[PDB]
Formats: sequence, structure tokens, C-alpha cells
Amino acid sequence: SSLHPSIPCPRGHGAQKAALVLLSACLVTLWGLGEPPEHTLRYLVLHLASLQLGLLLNGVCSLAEELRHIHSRYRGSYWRTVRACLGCPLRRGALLLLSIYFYYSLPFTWMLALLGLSQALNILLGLKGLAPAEISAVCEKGNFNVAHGLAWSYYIGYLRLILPELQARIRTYNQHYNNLLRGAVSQRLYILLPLDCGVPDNLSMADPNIRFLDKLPQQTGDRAGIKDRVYSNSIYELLENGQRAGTCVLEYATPLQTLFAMSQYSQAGFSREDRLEQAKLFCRTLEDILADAPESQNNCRLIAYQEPADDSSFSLSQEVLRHLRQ
Amino acid sequence: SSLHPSIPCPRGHGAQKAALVLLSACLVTLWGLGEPPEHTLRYLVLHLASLQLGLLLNGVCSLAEELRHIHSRYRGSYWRTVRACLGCPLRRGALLLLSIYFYYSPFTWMLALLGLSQALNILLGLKGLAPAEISAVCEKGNFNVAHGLAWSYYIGYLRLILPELQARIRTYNQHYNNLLRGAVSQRLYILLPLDCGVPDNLSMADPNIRFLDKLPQQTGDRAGIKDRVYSNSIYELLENGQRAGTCVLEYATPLQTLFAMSQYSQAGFSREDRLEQAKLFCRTLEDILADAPESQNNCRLIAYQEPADDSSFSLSQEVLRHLRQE
Amino acid sequence: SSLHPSIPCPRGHGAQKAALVLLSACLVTLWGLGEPPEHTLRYLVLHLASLQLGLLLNGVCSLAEELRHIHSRYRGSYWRTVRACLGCPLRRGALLLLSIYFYYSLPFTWMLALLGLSQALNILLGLKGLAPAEISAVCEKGNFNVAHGLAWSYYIGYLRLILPELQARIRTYNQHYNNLLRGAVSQRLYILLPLDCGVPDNLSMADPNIRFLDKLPQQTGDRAGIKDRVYSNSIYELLENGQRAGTCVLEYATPLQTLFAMSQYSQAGFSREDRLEQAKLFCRTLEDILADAPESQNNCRLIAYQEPADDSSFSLSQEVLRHLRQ
Amino acid sequence: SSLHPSIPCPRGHGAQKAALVLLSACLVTLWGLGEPPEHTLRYLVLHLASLQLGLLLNGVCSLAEELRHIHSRYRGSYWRTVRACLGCPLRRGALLLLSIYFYYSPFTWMLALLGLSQALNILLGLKGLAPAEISAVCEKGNFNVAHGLAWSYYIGYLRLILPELQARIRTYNQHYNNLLRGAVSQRLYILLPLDCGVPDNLSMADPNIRFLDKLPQQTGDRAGIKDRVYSNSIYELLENGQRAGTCVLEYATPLQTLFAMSQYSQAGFSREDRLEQAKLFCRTLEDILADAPESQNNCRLIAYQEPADDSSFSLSQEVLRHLRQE
Amino acid sequence: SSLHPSIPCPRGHGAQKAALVLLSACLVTLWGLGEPPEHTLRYLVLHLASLQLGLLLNGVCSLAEELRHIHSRYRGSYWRTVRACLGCPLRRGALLLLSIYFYYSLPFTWMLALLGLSQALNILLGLKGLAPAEISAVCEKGNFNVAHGLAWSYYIGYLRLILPELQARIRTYNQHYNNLLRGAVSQRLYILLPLDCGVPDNLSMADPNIRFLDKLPQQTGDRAGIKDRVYSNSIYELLENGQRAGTCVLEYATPLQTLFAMSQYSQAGFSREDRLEQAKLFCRTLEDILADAPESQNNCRLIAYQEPADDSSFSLSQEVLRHLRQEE
Ligand SMILES: Nc1nc(=O)c2ncn([C@@H]3O[C@@H]4COP(=O)(O)O[C@H]5[C@@H](O)[C@H](n6cnc7c(N)ncnc76)O[C@@H]5COP(=O)(O)O[C@@H]3[C@@H]4O)c2[nH]1
Ligand SMILES: Nc1nc(=O)c2ncn([C@@H]3O[C@@H]4COP(=O)(O)O[C@H]5[C@@H](O)[C@H](n6cnc7c(N)ncnc76)O[C@@H]5COP(=O)(O)O[C@@H]3[C@@H]4O)c2[nH]1
Repeated sequence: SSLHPSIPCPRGHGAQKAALVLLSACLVTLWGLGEPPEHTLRYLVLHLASLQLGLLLNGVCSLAEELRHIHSRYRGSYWRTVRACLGCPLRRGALLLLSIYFYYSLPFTWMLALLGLSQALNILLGLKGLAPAEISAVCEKGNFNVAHGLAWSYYIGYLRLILPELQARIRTYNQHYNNLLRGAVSQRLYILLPLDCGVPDNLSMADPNIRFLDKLPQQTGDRAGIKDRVYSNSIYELLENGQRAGTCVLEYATPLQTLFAMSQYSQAGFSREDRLEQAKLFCRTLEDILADAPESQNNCRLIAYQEPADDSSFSLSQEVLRHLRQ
Repeated sequence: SSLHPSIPCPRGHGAQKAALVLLSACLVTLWGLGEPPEHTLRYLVLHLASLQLGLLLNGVCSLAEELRHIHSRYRGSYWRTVRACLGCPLRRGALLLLSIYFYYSPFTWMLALLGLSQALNILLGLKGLAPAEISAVCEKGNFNVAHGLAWSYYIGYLRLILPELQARIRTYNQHYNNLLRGAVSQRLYILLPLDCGVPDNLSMADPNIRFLDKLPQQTGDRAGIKDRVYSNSIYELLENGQRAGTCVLEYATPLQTLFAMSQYSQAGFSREDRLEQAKLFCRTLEDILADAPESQNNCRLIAYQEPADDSSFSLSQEVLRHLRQE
Repeated sequence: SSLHPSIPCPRGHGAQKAALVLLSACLVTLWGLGEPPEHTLRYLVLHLASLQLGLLLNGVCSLAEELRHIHSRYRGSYWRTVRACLGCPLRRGALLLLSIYFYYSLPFTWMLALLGLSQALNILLGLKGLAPAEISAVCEKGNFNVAHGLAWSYYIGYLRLILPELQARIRTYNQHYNNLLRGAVSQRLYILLPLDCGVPDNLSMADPNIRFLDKLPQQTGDRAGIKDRVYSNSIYELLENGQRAGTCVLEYATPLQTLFAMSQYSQAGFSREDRLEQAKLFCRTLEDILADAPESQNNCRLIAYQEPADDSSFSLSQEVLRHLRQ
Repeated sequence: SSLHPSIPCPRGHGAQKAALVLLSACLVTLWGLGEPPEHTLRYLVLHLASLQLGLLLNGVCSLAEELRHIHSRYRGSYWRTVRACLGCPLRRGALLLLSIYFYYSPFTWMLALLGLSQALNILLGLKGLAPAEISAVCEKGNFNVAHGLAWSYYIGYLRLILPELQARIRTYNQHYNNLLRGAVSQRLYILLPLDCGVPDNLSMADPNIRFLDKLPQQTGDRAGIKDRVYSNSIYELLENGQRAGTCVLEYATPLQTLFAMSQYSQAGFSREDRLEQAKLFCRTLEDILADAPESQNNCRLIAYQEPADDSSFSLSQEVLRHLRQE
Repeated sequence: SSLHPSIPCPRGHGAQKAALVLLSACLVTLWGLGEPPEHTLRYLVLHLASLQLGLLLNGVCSLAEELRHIHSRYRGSYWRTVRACLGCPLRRGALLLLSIYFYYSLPFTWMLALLGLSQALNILLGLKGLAPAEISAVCEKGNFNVAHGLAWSYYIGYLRLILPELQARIRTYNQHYNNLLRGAVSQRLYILLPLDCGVPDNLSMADPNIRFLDKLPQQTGDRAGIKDRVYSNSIYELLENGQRAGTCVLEYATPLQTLFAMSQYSQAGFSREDRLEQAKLFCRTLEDILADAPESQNNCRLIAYQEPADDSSFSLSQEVLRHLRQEE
């Protein structure tokens, strides 16, 4: 939200207000007409009970398929494999008893046969699907994305490991290896987030002004059974109108390159328009992660930019220098 | 279906078979009863029309939410919003027209009742999804963290280190490794525990694993980072105090990420989800490496489960077993 | 209440005055309408009696579960099991007998079945819960917080042990070890309570002026099976506009660090919006405890501060000096 | 569940089973009696609506108290106060609007009676909670003293000293310990008396306990204090006057805090609450240490209950047993 | 309770069971006669309302006096006086407001005048008093006894100060001045609790077989502005049929001497039956206090004895001797 305006805000409570308005409208419409109050209640109760009897058939149909993986997903317990499909077997049983009592006392098997036939037609023809705007809410409320996992892996593997040790290297470099004639490299490690999934291997391209300057001292650790895992960084110069203007550290994000490469392979099943919404979500998730980390923005900065379609004299140098202003 | 018996198989079509059995039973029961089919046809058409109108009302209520995110999610276009909320404007309109044309088969009273019921369902949250259906749609649409983690792993590590492993092994064996020392074999062995407990070093939890020597590095450039390094390790296997063989051992860092996500509260990632994604990650790697150009001829996958009773389980014996049939 | 304006005051009697106003209004309304005064009394009695016959059903439903932990919670007493669920078994028995007499003489079996259905549906569907502002009163009236235990632990373990002997160390240091060139360290050990639970390890950070000077002679004791438990403190200087202003003894409060760290683990079940309410309650409990302690405020000072979000030129040195003025 | 049989198990689902049995009996009784179901539906709906109106009136009465803490507890917002007192404004509004519409199934007279009865309940204190319901809500929501104490213990002591215990023990054995003296085993032993009577030194309560020597210290910086120190001890176990072995012993200090909280009158802490919290603290530590990375492989828990008849209970045997099956 | 059979046990719930039996009998009797339940309920309501209106008049009469000590007992607040006299002003106000409505709709000023006369006659004549068996109940419930204060004073002033150091004092006396030729002084200080409050000054009297041998090393402390307060004890020996049987550390209980001496002065207002009532409650409270103290029963416990009415050759030497036997 605060990085770039095109980042969507989290979904809120907007359907509920529309539901309230619709409820009030239908209630006043019922009041304006002539019909007994008891008949409306009875019909509403029957409709509600039918909508609940229409889910047990779907649950049994789903169980008829889920029972084949009892030894692979539900250990060996029938209680778990029935709880995974038919909600909770305690509320559901009472609801079933009440529904059958209200449906049997108020041609009885005819309705059962018709409900079964309708449910079978719905499940076979596939009429009961999910809208694209509802999947995007169910898979975002429950964290069912790829960007969430990528952001958490990035944080855990890189930021939780180099950020505390960042100052101890730059401070030593600025005195031992950096000449007093050259300006000292700035703090606040900078990460660039191109909202296009285009991550060049080298930073020299796409901007003829930034040039590779020097190295940084490396650090060593033990991870996942492999020792001497070396982390190294680099420093780039900023040439403004042909003359040096400042120095900093520029970083891309490898997960963006991974998202870009996913859209090309056929086995991935990743569409071209998915790697854009995931790219948008990744930045928000990473910013949220960094907001409350103990190693806060005191050592890092984020830069998000969208490449103009008309090439309105856009240059990375202007953005990075404007960031270096703060 | 070969790495471990506990890995589940993809879902089949048992739901369709259960649906067909239910449809046959309903048709037989209706045939047994005495009634003309015209009434059944009329009632089925009315039920389908009611379901269509309910879906339309639900979509209309949902439309009130995404209209505030139009400038960021769906762009300034007013058509993509309705296309996402509904799915197909033309088909939806045709279906609505067909459904409302059969009103001749107190007319607004039914519409008011349907609206009232739909608003109640929206407000009270009675239209939730069982976990067995959420998992099904997520697996169908590739909405798992494990899928993204596996693809990132394959693109970033295996696709870069697999081709050069043979050359590195041969050069190490010729230049440094002696004839007295057992020659390091090919087919890099990857350890994939289905518990996500990844120790920092292999020396612990197995006294018979000892570090032997390192291996030459490799240099590359990625995401603007100059001179990215990669490293490996060589470990020796001891059998009753005597050496039995030598190979190259590795864990899976994404398993470490999956384990670490479950402890933080901001990740919102549970404990059983850890096991389920752990089991799915190995399946995804097997599927990806099944037809990868750098196929299984260059690396082997080992999946093991720690026994609950701790019946003297040794990883050295496990890896030696796969070493025998190398 | 006197530390910071943000600290809440104890809950009082406002619900009682609102209840009195509602009682008067409803009494006047009843007087203004036309109905026999006997009917009002009879209906009020019947309502009050049904609300008491509807509590034994809940009590028995609870006692169906409380009898499984008899040997582990209630020794072996059937009398003490029914005393934890059903209040007191004498007043309750008399109330039951009177309720039956009143409800039986004023289709009697019909009402019992309806009460049973209503109570069972309340228990199953969960319609009878607690608002967040009634739990917050019932668990604060009876001292059911985390901050209560943490504050009493802090007192008992630290301040009941070091405060009385704080004079005999400062006095010895000031004259044997403190040079006459340096100003004497002031009395009244100062405690900082950040209402953010963000507790840095070293005091040099977060304010570039306070700098570590030296230590104090330590004291020892034997506690809980460990002998020679060591307590030590430290002395900090306050540099004003480049020059020294005074000296004091500075401490954070470690239970705040515990409250912060609890909110990041997943098994804690302790939210990010809770460790601010508890942080504001811990300070109140400490102030109340130290108000009446014999080792009173003549030896310690409390400083509560909330970090501005806009960075309104806040410096801890200014607040510490302001309190040192007195 | 293994530490001692007296430790309770977490609450299950007996209330729901009893509720189902009660609902089934009520439904069967209603079927046995002769009456149309429409009356049952009407009366059930009316009862539920009256309950909802009563809850709303109670919420409005409670709102008269939380509006004088707006600038301290709920921030400058008027919506959080209502959300806390009521719970869900949109759902509450829908439920109220649907509830009052069913009055058509002297109308202000019933509202006056409901208000009068609710005011009587508030004033006279007739809606209190039995202790076995307060206990249930507290244990569900983690509103215990022992929860905070156990998490404080784990974060402040064990998570800091457990990794280095092996190194300290090994250095003590190599540098100082002789071969003639028995080797001190691993696995720091923690005694958890479920009586909160913690003696100052173990030389009392068992003549067979003799202090042998100390262990090398540990040093760190925490909360602005320079060089906090940690220390442990080594004890010798005598069998019939002869040495049998050695171990590293400790009590649990939070038990001492729990005991000392119950003597003061300001704490408001009873003498049965002490035993309940003491038996809950052990359960919480066992849960925490079950899945920690520094698991039970470095420490052991010993819970013992002092016999009432004093049947010659010797703590040395209790320690020696676990030493045997180490 | 377990100290002597004569010590009473705290009151429980017998009035409540009698109340349930009475309630059930009254309910059955009402069911056994012909009368509409409407009358049976409205008469009960009127009875309760009249009782509440009477309580308020009594409270106002009391407030007319309690408002005079306003600057001495209730600081300066007109509201704490009302809180002390008339219970709680909100519940009481609600009960008033509800009581009027039922008693005004169900000759209305006449009944108010009759209630006023009845309440004034009760206050003046004194018909409403308290039986001596419920004053005792409320005093014992709220801890309004002389013996409560005396027992807590005894504990806090003496035992909490000397019990921990008794072991060191005994040990030093044993290795320094005590010879192994004689019996070593046993541990576990013994306290005698005569339930007659007759405490003689010197233990040599009232039993010729108790003779005083030696003192004990002193203990010194500072208390309440007095420098160097000192404590000392004495050691006694028990002679069996002319032969020494053992050695103990004997003591009476001084608060018993205070309870006895308080009953001779006429200004104290302390009777001779009250002395016996309090002497059996001081022991109960002291044992309850010593049961849950860290300086527990391992350092000392009590010995209660009642002098026989017939004087059947009592010998407290036998009692202390048998306690010595049961110690081992
Ligand atoms: N700028 C930069 N410098 C680094 O050294 C570095 N190392 C990792 N990263 C990125 O942070 C995250 C950490 O990945 P993780 O360890 O969880 O899984 C890693 C790991 O399983 C494997 N892998 C990558 N590099 C190595 C390596 N040297 N050794 C072993 N495994 C490796 O491939 C996965 C993804 O790596 P990248 O897809 O290139 O980007 C990573 C990743 O997004 C780095 N980014
Ligand atoms: N600044 C500072 N210096 C101290 O010496 C100190 N000692 C205690 N405290 C804090 O006061 C309270 C009393 O500690 P307690 O013994 O009751 O529980 C302690 C105790 O059970 C255990 N523990 C801590 N330090 C030791 C220690 N050296 N040895 C044994 N156990 C220890 O871990 C619990 C929590 O310790 P902290 O969470 O770091 O904060 C403590 C605590 O809140 C201190 N605070």
C-alpha cells in the first residue's frame, strides 16, 4: 500500500453491508405484501432444512473417494476421515435429527428422490463451481499462495542471517579498505523489487550509469549439513550526468526470477497473469514480515517500481538517488 | 509411490462413481413409485432455476467488495470485475433468462424468500467449505506452498549443480583422491525426512557419519550478485568401526523452512500442515525430476520416517542399503 | 494511574447505575399501561422460575464431563464434584423445590421438552458465549491474568531481596571506590518500563548518550537448592549536550522481555494486541505492590514511557534527567 | 500423563454427548405426546428471540461502563468500544432485525417485562458463573498464572543454559574431576514437588543428600545489566551410607513464588488455587519441552507427591530410580 | 479437635438442613389444603415487602446517631456513613423502588403508620435482641475474639522469633556444658496449655517431681525502639519414683495468665464462663497456626490437659512422660 499505489489493500467487510441492505429490502418487501407471518416462517424453515439435507449426499460422495487414502492421509482412524469431510460429527448429527423431524412431520420419499437426483446432476455436470473472485479470497484468507512461502523462505534463509551482521562488515570496510578520497558507502541496504519479474543477471544492463565498484567481506556458516556456506555482497556506483554522485548496495530478489521462470515451463501450470498478482502479493507479505521483525528497517530499504509502457524517460538512477536522499 | 508407502496417491474419480450409483438408486426408487414424470420434470426445472437465481444473488452481493480495488486488482476496466465475480456474463445472462422464463410452471414472494435465505447464509456463514474440498481444489489448481518451494529448489540448486557434478567428482578423484581412499561415487544422495527436523550437521544423531573433506567450489552470477559460490561436502560411512563406503550427502533446506514457519505466529502455518506439505514436497520433486533433462541418473532421493517407538533406527544402514543397489 | 495517562483505571459501578435507570423506566412504562398488577407479578415469577429450571440442565450437561477427572481433581468426592458444577447443593435444592411448586400449579410436560430442546441447542450451536468485555472483567476481578503472576514473581524474586541492602553497597562504593573528581551516584535505583515490550539487550543503543561506566559490589545468597546466586547491577552516565549531567542506576524490567517473546511463539496462543494490555496492567500492579511495601518508594523510581510514532524528538535522557531533578 | 497420575488431562467433549442424549430424549418425548409441530416451531422461535433481546439489553447496560475508559483502553475510537461490548455489529443487527419481526407470531408489555427481569438479574447478581465454567473458559483462553510462569521459566532459564550444559560438564570432567570420583551424568534433573514447599537447601529433607562441589559459571548480557551470571551444583547420592552415584539437582523456583503468593493477603490467592496451579505448571512444562529443539535429551522432570501418612518416603530412592532407567 | 476431646469443632451446616426440612414440610402442608396459589404467592410477596420497609426504618434510626461521628470514623464523607448504615445504596434503592410498586397496587398510609409504631416499639422496648448462640456464631465467623488476637500476638512475638534458633542453642549447650553422663536434653520444645488459666509462677510447685537444673544460652534482638531485647529459657528434669526419667524444656503459655487475670478486674467486663470459653479457643487457633507454618510441628507441639474435678491423683509428669514415649 505504501510502497506503490498499485499494491491492493487487504480485502475487508464489504459483502456483509450488501447482505444487510438486501436483508432489509427483502424484509420490507415481505412486510409490504399480504401473507401470513407463520407461512413465511414455515417455508423459510423448510428451505433451510432442504439446503442442509442437500449437503449430506455430497459429503457421502466425497467420503466414497476419500476412503481410499485412509492409510496415507488419516493414519488408520475412521473418526478422522469422517471428520475431514462431514464437518464436526456432533453439530451435524443434531442438525440432521432436527431437520428430518421438521421435514417428516410438516409424498415424503418423493422429495428425497428428487433431492438425490438434483444433487447427482449437480455433481456430475459440474454446475457447482467457484468464481475466480471467491477462490482468490479463500486462498488468501488461509495462506494458500506461492508468494507467501517464497517470502518466508527468503526471510528465514537470508534476512534473519545477514542483517544483524551487516554493520560489522561495512564499518570495517569503510576504514580498512575504503580510501578517504572515495565517499563512504551508505548504510540502509537496498533491495529492488521490479514488478515485472524481469531480473537481469547483471546490473550493468538497463542502466549505463551504474557500474560495478568492488566487493565486500564474506561470512561463513553451517546450514542443512553443508558447511562453509559463503554469503557475499557487492557495491555499485551511481553516475549522475557523467560524474559520481553516491555509493550504495543494490539487490534484486531471486524469488521474482523464480516466478518468471515458472510461467515458461508447461509442467508448472503457471499462467502469465498469475506471476503478476503473485509478484504484487510478495512485496506486501515481505513488508509485513519486516515491519515487526527485531531486525527492522534499521538495516534495509525496499524499492518497488513498475516499468512504464511508453518509456517516459524512466531510469533506475533517479529512483535510487531519490531514495538515497532520505 | 516408491519413496515411501506413506506418500498419498492423487485423487481418482470415486466421487463420479458414487454419484452414478446414487443416480441409479434414485431412478429405480422413482420408477417403483407411481407418479407421472411431468411433475418430476417441472420440479427439477424449478429447482435448477432456484439454484441459478441463488448463485446470481450471491455474485451480486460479492460484487460490492472488489469494486473498491478496481484500480489495483482488475485495472480501470469495468468488465474484468464482473467477469471475475460472475465468470461468464453471456452464459450467465442466457441461463438467467432461461430460468426466469419458466415462472409460469404470489410470484415475488418466492423471490423475497430466496433473497432472505441468501442473506442469512452470507451473514451467518453457513456456506463454508469442508477441509477435504479445500484440499481438493488447492491440489487441482496448484495452490500449495510446497509446489512453489519445490519449483524454486529445482530451478535454483539442482538445475545449476547437477550437470557439473560429474566433472567435479572426476577432477577431485584424479587430482587429490588417492587409490587407498575409497573413490566417491556419483548419483548425489538427497535426504528427505518426513518430519522437517533438519539438524545443522550430520555428525549428530548418527555416530557413524564422519566428515572427510570438502569439494571444489563453483562460481556464478545471479540476480545482480557477483561471484555466487556453491560448495559441497564428503562424508564417510563406518560399519562396525570399519569404513564401508563414501558418498555425498545433503538435506533439503525447504524442509528447514517448512519447519521454521510452524513456530512463528505471523506465518499462520499449523503443525499438521507441516506434515502434509512435507509429504507433498517429495512427490512434487519426483514428478519434476521424472522427465527433467538432468534426470535421476545424476542424483538419488531418500525418504525416511523416524519410528515412533525408536526401534533402533540407523540412517547409516538406510543409506548403505541404497548404496548396495547403486 | 499516576505513571502515565495511558494506564487504565480499575473498573467501577456503571452497569449498576444503568440498570437502575432501566429499572425505573420500565417500572414507569408498566405503570402507564393498563393491565392488572397481579398478571405482571405472575408472569415475572414464571419467567424467573424458567430461568432457574434452565440452569440445572446445563449443570448436568457439565457434570457429565466433570466426572471423568474425579481421581485427578476432586480426590474421590462425589460431593465435591457436584459442588464445583451446581453451585451449592442446599440453596440450589430449595430453589428447585420452590420453582417446581410454582411452575406446576400456576400441558406441563410440554414446557419441559421445549426447555430441553432450547438448552441443548444453546449448548451445541454455541449461541451462549461471552463478550470480550465480560471475560476481561471476570478474569480481572478474580486475578486470572499473566501480568499478575509476572509482577508478583518480580517482586518476590528481586525487589524483596535487593532493595533493603541497596544502601550498604552505594555507600561503600561512593567512598572507597568512587573518586572525588566524579559526582556521587544518586540514590533511588531507577526502573524503565517501556509500554512497547521492546527491550534491547544493551543500553548504549536507542540513545547515543547514555554510556556504561562501571559496576557495583555484588551480593550472594542460596535459593531453591542452588547456592551462591549472584546479583549485580551497573551505573550509567548521562551526557547533556556533549557534557556530563549526572549518574544513576538504570534497569529495564525483564518480565516485559518475556511478554514480548511470548507473542512470537505459536504454542503460546498470545496475540500481539494482548501484550500491550498486559504491559499496561503489569505497571499498575507493580505500583500498587510497591505502594504499601515496607521497602517503599524511598529506594526505587518508576518511569513509564510510550515511544512516539512520529519521532517527536524523544530522547530517554530528557525523561531520566527530568525525574532526577526531584 | 506420565509424570504422575494426579496430573489432570485436558477437557474433552462430554458436554456435547450429553446434549445430544438430552435432545434425543426431548424429541422422543415430544413425538410421544400429541400436538402439531407448528406450535413447537412457533414457541422455539419466540424463546430464541427473547434470549437475543435479553443479550442486547445486557450489552447496552455494560456499555455505560466502558465509555469512560475510551481514551485509555479502546483508543480514541467509538467503534472498538461497541465491538468489544456487543461482539459483532453487523451480525447483531441482522439478528435483532430478524428477531423483532417475529412478534406477529399488548406487545410493549413483554418488552417491559424483559427489561425489568434483566435489570433484576444485573442488580441482584443472579447470572454468576460456577467455578467449573470459569475454569473451562480460563483453560481454553490461556488466562492462568501458571501459563505465564512456565513460559517465563522456559524463555529465561532453560532456553539459555540447556545448550552449554554438555560443554560445561565435559570441561569439568576433563580439567578437575578424577577417575576415582564417579562421573557426573548428563540430563539436569529438575524436581517438581506438587506441594510448593521448596526447602532452601537439599541438605534438609533427606540426610542422604550431600553437597559435593560447584560447576563452571556462564555469563551474558540481558536487559541493560552487564554480565549476568548463571551457576549450578553437583550432589552425591548415598546408598546405605555408601556412594551410589552423582547428578545435577535443582528445584523449580516458580513453585516457590506460587507458595509465597498464597501467604500474603494482597495477592488474593487461595490455598486450593496453589495446588491447582502447581499441578498445571508441570503439565505446561512437559508440553513445552516435548517439542523444543533442546528436548528432554538434556533434562528430566521428577514430580513427587508427599504421602499424607508419612510412610517412610525417601527422596533419594526417587532420584535413584530415574538414575537407574536413565 | 485432636488435641483434647473437650475442644469444640467449628460450626458447619445444620441450620440449613433444618431449614430444608421445614421448607418441605410447609410446602407439603400448603399442598394439602385448598387455596389458590395466587393468594399463596401474593401474601408471601407482601410479607417480604413489609420486612424490607421495616429494615429501612431501622437503618434510618441508626443513621440518625451514626451521623454524629462523621469527622472521626468516616473521614468527612456523607456517603461512607450511608454505606455503613444502609448496606449498599444501589441494591437497597432498587429493592425500595420495587417494594413500593407491589405494596401500593396489590388504607395505604395506615399500614405505613402501623409499621412505624411497630418498629419504634421494637427499638425502644428492646424486643429485637440477639441470642447468645448467634452472637457467638457471628463473632467466630468474623474473627472478633480476644483469643484470636492473643494467639496471633503470641505467635508473631515469640515463636516466629525463637523457633529457628532453638536447634543451635540446644546443640551448643550440648557440646559445651552438657555431659554425656546425664541424659541429653531432648529436642522439640514442650508447651503446656492448662485449660483452667491457673498458671503458677514456678514449676516446682503443683508437682514435687519437677526440679530446675540449668539455664540456656541467651538470644538478643532489637524490637520497636528497645535496644537489646533478650530471650531466655530453662531446662527441667522429670523424676520417676525417685529416679530421673528424662529431660525436657518446659513452658507455660503466658496469654493464659493474662486471660485469668483479666477476669478479676471489674473494669474488664470479663466473666468466669467467658474465660473457659476462650481458653479452649486459644488452643485451637494456635494449633491451626502452627500446622501451616514453615517452622512446623517438627520443632514443638502442644500439651493440653484439664484438671480432674474429683482430683483422681493427676500427675502431669505422667502426661509429659507419655508424650516423650510417643515422640520416639
Ligand atoms: N543475494 C543472495 N545471496 C545468497 O547467498 C543467497 N542464498 C540464498 N538466497 C535466497 O534466499 C532464499 C534462501 O533459499 P533457501 O536456503 O531457503 O533454499 C535454497 C536452497 O535450497 C538452494 N540453494 C541455493 N543456494 C544454495 C547453496 N549455496 N548451497 C546449498 N543450497 C543452495 O536453492 C534454494 C533457493 O535459493 P535461491 O533461489 O537462489 O534464492 C535464495 C532463497 O530465495 C540468497 N540471496
Ligand atoms: N535484571 C535482573 N537481574 C537478576 O539478577 C534477576 N533475578 C531475577 N530477575 C527477575 O525477577 C524475577 C525472579 O526470577 P525467579 O527466581 O523468581 O524466576 C526465574 C528463575 O526461575 C529462573 N532463573 C533466572 N535466573 C536464574 C538463575 N541464575 N539461576 C537459576 N534460575 C534462574 O528464570 C526465572 C525467570 O527469570 P527472568 O525472566 O530473567 O526475570 C526474573 C524474574 O522475573 C532478575 N532481573
